[PDB]
Amino acid sequence: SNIRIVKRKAKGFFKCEDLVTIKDAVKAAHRIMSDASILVRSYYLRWFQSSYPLDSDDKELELEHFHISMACSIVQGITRPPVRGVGPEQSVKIDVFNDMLDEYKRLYERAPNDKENETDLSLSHVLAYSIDNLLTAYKNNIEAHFSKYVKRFIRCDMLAKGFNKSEANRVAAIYTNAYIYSSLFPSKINKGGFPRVYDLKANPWVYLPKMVMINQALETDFSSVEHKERRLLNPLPFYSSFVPMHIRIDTSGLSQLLMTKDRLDDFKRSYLAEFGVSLNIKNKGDMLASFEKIFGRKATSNREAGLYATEMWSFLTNLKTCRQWKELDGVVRKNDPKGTQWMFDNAVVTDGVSISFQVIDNSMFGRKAFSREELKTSKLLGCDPGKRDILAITDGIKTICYTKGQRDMDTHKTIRLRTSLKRRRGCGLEEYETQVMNRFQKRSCHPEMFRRYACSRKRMEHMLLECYSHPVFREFKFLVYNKTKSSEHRFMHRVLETFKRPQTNLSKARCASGVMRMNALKEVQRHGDIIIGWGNWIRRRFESLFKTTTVPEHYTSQECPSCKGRCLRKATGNPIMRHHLLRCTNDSCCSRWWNRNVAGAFNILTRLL
DNA sequence: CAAGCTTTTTAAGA
DNA sequence: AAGGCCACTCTTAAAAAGCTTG
RNA sequence: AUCCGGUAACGAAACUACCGGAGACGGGUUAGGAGGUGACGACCUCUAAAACCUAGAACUUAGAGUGCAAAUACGAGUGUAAAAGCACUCUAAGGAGUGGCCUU
Ligand SMILES: [Zn+2]
Repeated sequence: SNIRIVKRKAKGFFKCEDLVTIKDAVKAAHRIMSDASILVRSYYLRWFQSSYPLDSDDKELELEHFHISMACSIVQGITRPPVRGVGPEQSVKIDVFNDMLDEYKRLYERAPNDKENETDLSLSHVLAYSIDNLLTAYKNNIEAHFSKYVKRFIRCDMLAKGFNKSEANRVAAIYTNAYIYSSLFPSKINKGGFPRVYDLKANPWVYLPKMVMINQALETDFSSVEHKERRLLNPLPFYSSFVPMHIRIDTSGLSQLLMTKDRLDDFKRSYLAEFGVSLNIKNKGDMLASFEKIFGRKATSNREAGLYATEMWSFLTNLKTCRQWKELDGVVRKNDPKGTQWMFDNAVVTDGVSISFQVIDNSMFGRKAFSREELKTSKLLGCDPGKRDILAITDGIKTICYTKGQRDMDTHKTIRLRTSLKRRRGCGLEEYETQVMNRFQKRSCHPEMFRRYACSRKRMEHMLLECYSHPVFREFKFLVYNKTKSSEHRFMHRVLETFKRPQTNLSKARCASGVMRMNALKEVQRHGDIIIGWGNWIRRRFESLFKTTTVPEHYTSQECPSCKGRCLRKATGNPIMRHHLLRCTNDSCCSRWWNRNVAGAFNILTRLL
């Protein structure tokens, strides 16, 4: 793709006349999608328990756009089947709507009322992306995580039968690879004979019921197995968060959310005065007609049509008058090899606090359509990634680590947890959220169990949504974006300064080799003149300043800097098994004590040299 | 009771 | 609660329900 | 209550201790720096900040500039006369997010 974003704050971009609508739209969109996703998930379970396994001439259920859209209509209180016209295929849609509506009645333990969920926002286009994004989540989850279900039912079966844990993984690993070329898998789909991996991409819906079946077995069938080995997966994703999610607003979405006939006529009057061309727009329905109908003639180029959207954005928003216009007015960054010129793409993603402007190359702007020797001179460093010590970088004589605690302090994790708990406690949800919803597992695939979670939440949905609608939760989301870059960038500057100057001490370290000693003395004045040797495994934001290379990680944690043999082992003989403390097993060592980061980082640098 | 107009929302579109 | 991966980045003609006029 | 660095123990660890700095999301209010006599301290004034309250702004990394806050000695013994930190501009280096899932 050729799309980039400029994430900033939403203040001032939307006029005060429409700021209330945008924030309310975000709340409404989250409520509709969050409830609709649960209804869709429950509806799928209804089908699974009522029609799985299928008959010889029955089709495996495939979710589409209209399934989720109907769920949104049901959540909004719509009882009339939202189907256009009468026909064979349209008849199927009407029947599907009735099935979902009946399930909605069963899901909640009281009679639905129409005038308890009514809304006055035209979120039809805004909700479309959440429908597509949710639908894509189902496909992504099936394709990228189905193998995990395969490697878990077999593992649980082996454990349930008393076999050793080590052998269970052996059987599961071999079985999964073999099936790439026993009832957990569907019949081979591709008639061309390609491996099963191609079939998974060809049709994800066929494999979706298989995951649901596996989850049911984990909850009840494998009772004897320890719970730690039966962590439930989520075959059917749904929006479980209560903090409002970011909505996507396009030219069509913005056009119908913040316009009326009185305002629409103003746009025509303003457009006529500035451009002198009358627009063939009669009402809010014909507003989004094609360029040919609006002007009566085809645009000279796609750019001309795109510019029409930009002008409409200007009338509805402060795109050309707000602070953020500095970064959107054809800004060309200094060091782009191609000299790309970036301009607003007529698309914005926002949640009422943070705003994400879409910016694309000027050449491609318009309406869219459906579809080696540097090692000698550079200074070399070794790096060993992790998850507690995120990065451990050493020059062979000294080491610096980017500990997870450093990022937490930079991102103010303790305060964010402190503030979030206080708001939850203040609203009285602490005695309910931690006590009730924690027991009923939301991942449960049993309709009875999942229904209990759904209705239990519904009794406190109003309180829960309002508590998390506070801007503090969304403001923290921007802080982590802001401070996370600061923490990483700040460490990058430290990396240069530490190794920028020749080492002033060369005696305290003993085991350093001659080649490594020479490297440490090099003087470097630029970020790009330092090469860091990374492992096979944050690096994306390090390559912008520091050149990088890959070093094998084979036995890096066992080999000793002092010896060709792996004489290192975890510390022993002390009251507590200290986490990363390492000690040699023999006296033939220039150094006895070692740390995992120092020892691991040293080996990576040594292999590079 | 008849007709015009507006506005959500559908639905195809590779 | 936090780090990694995968997918996506949507435009337009119209059906039908609701409202106004006498 | 957390991060970095150093001291010892033949490159040292969230129960080994000691030594020196950092910092506390955005807004209301506390205690600390600075000034009538660039004396002390009594009061007054600029600044600023956590306990508590709160629907709430902000792309990031190093530096360089500008601009701060105002009212002891004579005489024919005795009177009286720049710091913490805040904001703006630069150079040069970066500069795509949303949603779901997995894992701990
Ligand atoms: Zn050794």
